[PDB]
Amino acid sequence: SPVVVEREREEFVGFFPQIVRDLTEDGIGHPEVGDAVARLKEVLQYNAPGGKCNRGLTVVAAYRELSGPGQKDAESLRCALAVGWCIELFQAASLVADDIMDQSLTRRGQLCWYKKEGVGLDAINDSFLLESSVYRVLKKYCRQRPYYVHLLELFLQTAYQTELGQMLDLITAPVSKVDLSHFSEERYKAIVKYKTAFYSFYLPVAAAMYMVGIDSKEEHENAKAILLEMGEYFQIQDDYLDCFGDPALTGAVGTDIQDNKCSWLVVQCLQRVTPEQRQLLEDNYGRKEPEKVAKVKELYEAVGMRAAFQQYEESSYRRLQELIEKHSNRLPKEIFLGLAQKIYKRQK
Amino acid sequence: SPVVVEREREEFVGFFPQIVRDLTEDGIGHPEVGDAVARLKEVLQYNAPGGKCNRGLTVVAAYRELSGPGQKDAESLRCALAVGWCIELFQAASLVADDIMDQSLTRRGQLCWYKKEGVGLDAINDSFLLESSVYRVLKKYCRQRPYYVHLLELFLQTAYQTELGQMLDLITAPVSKVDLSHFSEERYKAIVKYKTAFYSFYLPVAAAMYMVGIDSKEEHENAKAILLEMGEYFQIQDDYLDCFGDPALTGAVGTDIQDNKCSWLVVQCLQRVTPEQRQLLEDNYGRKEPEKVAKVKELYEAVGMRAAFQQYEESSYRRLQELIEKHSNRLPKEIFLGLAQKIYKRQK
Ligand SMILES: CC(C)=CCC/C(C)=C/COP(=O)(O)OP(=O)(O)O
Ligand SMILES: CC(C)=CCC/C(C)=C/COP(=O)(O)OP(=O)(O)O
Ligand SMILES: [Mg+2]
Ligand SMILES: [Mg+2]
Ligand SMILES: [Mg+2]
Ligand SMILES: [Mg+2]
Repeated sequence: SPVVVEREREEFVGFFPQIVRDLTEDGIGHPEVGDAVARLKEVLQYNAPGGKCNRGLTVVAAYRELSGPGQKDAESLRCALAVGWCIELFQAASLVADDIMDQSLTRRGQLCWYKKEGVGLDAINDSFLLESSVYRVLKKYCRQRPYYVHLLELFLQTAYQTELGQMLDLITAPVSKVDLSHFSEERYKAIVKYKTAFYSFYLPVAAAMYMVGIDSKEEHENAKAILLEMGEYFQIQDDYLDCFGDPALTGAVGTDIQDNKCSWLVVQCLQRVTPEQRQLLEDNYGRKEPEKVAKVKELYEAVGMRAAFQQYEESSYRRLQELIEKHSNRLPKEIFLGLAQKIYKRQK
Repeated sequence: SPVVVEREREEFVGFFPQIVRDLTEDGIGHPEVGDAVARLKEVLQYNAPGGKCNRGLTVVAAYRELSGPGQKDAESLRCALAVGWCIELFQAASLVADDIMDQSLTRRGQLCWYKKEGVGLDAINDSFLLESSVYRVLKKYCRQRPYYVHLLELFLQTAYQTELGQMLDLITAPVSKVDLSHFSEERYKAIVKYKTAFYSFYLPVAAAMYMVGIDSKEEHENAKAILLEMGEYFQIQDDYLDCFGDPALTGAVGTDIQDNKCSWLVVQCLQRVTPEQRQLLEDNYGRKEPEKVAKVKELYEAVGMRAAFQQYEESSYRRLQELIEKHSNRLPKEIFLGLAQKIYKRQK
């Protein structure tokens, strides 16, 4: 509803300072590290606040839909909110770093933290501290809950899987080296599973699972199986929207075809090309020179990407309903649809 | 003894592959991430093995001296060994990164991992994975031990304190900017407490404490109080040995006075200088030009550093025996001396 979700929404954002407080209030005056804590306060302020905030809100939704009435107390609520910002902090730590390893300039419409003059390679240690902050907030609000160790293990494992996923990206598409050989479907796919799927979709539901007491390996697997599907599709959509989309598109209607980027668009292009294009492409992708980019898009209309999308997005939604059956046995399908309803959207 | 310690010693090093195995054996062939795991294997191999290995061996000693005969089983032993390499992995993650943020070239006589051609800023994500590896090995050998959550919390907290400590360094002495203002005793001191003291001294004993069952906040504080003393002194010694030491000195008898470095030597120099030197210094430190460095050392003989050391090292040892009393109430002073015996050494 255009009422609850935003209500859910304003509560979350209304929580941020509190978290900031948790993190630096005592540190700030500490005669020894006080200088370190202050800076964290700024590190925190610049980078954390800033997305649409979905991933975090997803904990809060699920929890609000999984818990029984015993569990809807306020503290229980606050914890949901806190574990949410925990995912938001984790992601920030990552983004901070993708940017340095990508020599990027802009993020979430502000100049990258590393580029702020005086920062530099030091953002390496600020990302760590951001990463530290997540387990600091967990100790803070859940250290005495039966699910504490599961949560710790869950944040930590997913960190490892996204990194692996980052590795694959790193090794596959260097941003100072074109090479289209490895831009392969399998690769692309495994890149997405690892680098964003787990942290963006599974992690938030899994956390509300452990919070309500569902700690069965086969149920995490049932959830895992369907959220990963979602998350794959989602990244694809994001990929389809960076080129072929525009009308009221999520703020910045920019691009990175220019950036030798492993995108679903490219990958589909590859497999569906004549050595003529396979070279026409092979040469102009990574190209920050307008003529080039423009050409790149031509090739795609030339090959008719957008329709293949519409056949994809379509296959996708079908396959979701199915796995909502085979796998939403003990859990509330209402969880997967509400999240699904805010996902498959499309633009032609 | 020149028998046990090395026996303790060869067991530890003999363990490394095993750990490597734990880390990559299944990952290596994984059809999805196999490429990511392999590289980790190399990341691991290049950076982990390489110091004298003290910090890790310290767990093993303490444990071997804290446990009762019930606990000397092999698995219990192996765990000690595993939590040891866990500290060694943690440190590697750090070193990997100090180097990038320091634009260094050499480490432990091998060229820095970041400088290996093809690596680059990507070592940012390899340090993360190294950092991930620590909690992976903990899950592996201790997930079902009553001390599991304490250990997790202990590794994680100390990570946060060393980072803070790194922050203070970062902000204090930039390696492309001299400024001697903040090279202050308090600062220097707080830098050391945080960036190396906890991880190098407290962490290893504390871990064998939690392993034997000593989880009292006041005993961790009793240990903490005396190990920090040690660790401060130790860093100082390291600092005294980079200039004024040589005879059979720990391999590389190099230097970094040349690197605008917050060292105890400099700090003592500051406080004990006439604006003449306070400028003679103010100008040639950070200097990679031989005449300069040489001058820098002059100034120190000029002010007579080495003796102030000998008065320091001396104050230090006294104050240790004392805190071994006030604070080694319930614990075995034998722990603190054997570690102490391998610490205060000196060279004039
Ligand atoms: C362990 C680490 C750092 C993981 C980073 C994960 C992540 C979300 C990468 C996305 O960035 P990207 O390379 O696709 O670029 P982007 O949105 O900036 O275009
Ligand atoms: C969170 C992080 C990265 C912490 C790093 C901690 C650490 C041991 C720094 C020492 O390096 P140094 O700056 O004194 O240089 P060195 O031995 O290389 O001379
Ligand atoms: Mg990027
Ligand atoms: Mg990237
Ligand atoms: Mg350094
Ligand atoms: Mg440094």
